[PDB]
Amino acid sequence: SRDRLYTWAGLWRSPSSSWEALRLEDDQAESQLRAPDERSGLPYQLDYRLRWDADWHLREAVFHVESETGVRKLHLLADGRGHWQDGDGEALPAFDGCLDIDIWPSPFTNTFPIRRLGLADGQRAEIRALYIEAPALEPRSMRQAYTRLDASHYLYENLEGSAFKAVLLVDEQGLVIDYPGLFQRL
Amino acid sequence: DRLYTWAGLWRSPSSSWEALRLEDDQAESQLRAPDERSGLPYQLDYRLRWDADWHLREAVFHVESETGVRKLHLLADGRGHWQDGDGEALPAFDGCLDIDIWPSPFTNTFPIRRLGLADGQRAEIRALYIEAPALEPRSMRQAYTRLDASHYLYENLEGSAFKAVLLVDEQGLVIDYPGLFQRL
Repeated sequence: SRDRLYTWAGLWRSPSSSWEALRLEDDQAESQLRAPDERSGLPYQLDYRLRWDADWHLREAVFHVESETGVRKLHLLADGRGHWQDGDGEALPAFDGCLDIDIWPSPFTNTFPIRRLGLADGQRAEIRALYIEAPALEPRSMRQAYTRLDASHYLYENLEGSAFKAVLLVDEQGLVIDYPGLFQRL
Repeated sequence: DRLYTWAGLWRSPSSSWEALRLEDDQAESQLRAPDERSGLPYQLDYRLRWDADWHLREAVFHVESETGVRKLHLLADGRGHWQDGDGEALPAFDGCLDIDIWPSPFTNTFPIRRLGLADGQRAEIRALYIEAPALEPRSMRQAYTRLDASHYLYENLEGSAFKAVLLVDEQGLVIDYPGLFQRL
């Protein structure tokens, strides 16, 4: 009654991408990510917080996305041993075996397998990642591989059929500097 | 606590999304859009307040982008005399009665509601044009023509010759800005 909402979408288009600002503590991160919906062409903002254990196993994830379609939330709990549940404590068996989350579009999440696995040069690991693509935030299990090439370079590969592969340049804490052609640290 | 910022290198076509809350004498809006040079997103929050004649009296802007936070606070007397939030006079904007914000069709409402044009009637205005994300205002010559109650011809008078026909609702709020904005 006090006010009335009016919403406008632009019809003009310009090329655009993501911008993410993250704050990192020892056992948790909080981030604000802004990016275009790649189907609709309209912007969204994703706010999220991740919390992990001493061994860099994910224990909690909270997401809040705002877009033209409305506000969507997601709350996930993980036991650090591959068992997931929602914020209501309902088990999510479809994610069994996932130890790490991978959020698109964010190169933050590549840090988890790096820090968790502690790979040596030349060592390869195949993982089951819980892949969550903004803005829809509908998680699904995804097979991935990481190979340590040297201290600052990791070979990332999709294992589900795309054959996508990339070499990540990371810093001494395992944070991505360059995700070549996809993300740059500012 | 360590701060980390990443820019995307991938590109996808994008545009503005604006959600505005309107009251009798003021509006507060949240506008998200891409920077048209950098490819990176920004968010503009703004609030406008006007008198009963639809003359702008105050405007406050807050933009967040990869370049940082930028703020702008304008005061107008409704008679074409402007000041910043600290009271310092802004002679460069002398004679402006209306603000025009890009990218927003909201601000087309001001001349429509203020001018009281008859059907077929054209008026030139001096608009204070404020383009996000930089928010560096400048006076600009524009013209409005009432075609009928629900259609106004907009003209840029600075030399582009850009013209548009705006479809508006019963309160002068833009429904269609053809090829630029659509009401959802």
